[PDB]
Amino acid sequence: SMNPPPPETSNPNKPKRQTNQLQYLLRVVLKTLWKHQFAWPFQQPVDAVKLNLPDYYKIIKTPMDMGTIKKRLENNYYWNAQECIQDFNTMFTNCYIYNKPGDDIVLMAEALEKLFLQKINELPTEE
Ligand SMILES: CCN1C(=O)c2cccc3c(S(=O)(=O)N4CCC[C@H](N)C4)ccc1c23
Repeated sequence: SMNPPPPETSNPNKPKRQTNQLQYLLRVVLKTLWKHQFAWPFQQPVDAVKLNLPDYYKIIKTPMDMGTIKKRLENNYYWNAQECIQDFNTMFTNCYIYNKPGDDIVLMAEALEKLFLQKINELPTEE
């Protein structure tokens, strides 16, 4: 078995911006979700070897996780909040693709995604 390289968290040639909305996504949205009792499976890339999910990266070709998102935010990786929101949506969608309704992991994602949508319903003003 073999895990792939994890998603990049630094890229000097990518254009970057420190937006009020991006700061909010790190200080409030990510840090709040991070402390949820159901966040731990999402705090790092899937270790398919450890978890004995040898088919995970046969199915999931755009992996994402909150640890990667947290690093990108702290390293000022994004140009705008929509880029970061899209990473969150990739993380949730990957879980719904690989797993099935009713699985414990899907219940955890469903709960986190509802909280996620509550927190981003209102972002601070692009002053
Ligand atoms: C979110 C990424 N991701 C998956 O797609 C996925 C599929 C099956 C298990 C599993 C685990 S686990 O084995 O540690 N465990 C966590 C909580 C209780 C669940 N029954 C499974 C951690 C993170 C995972 C998975």
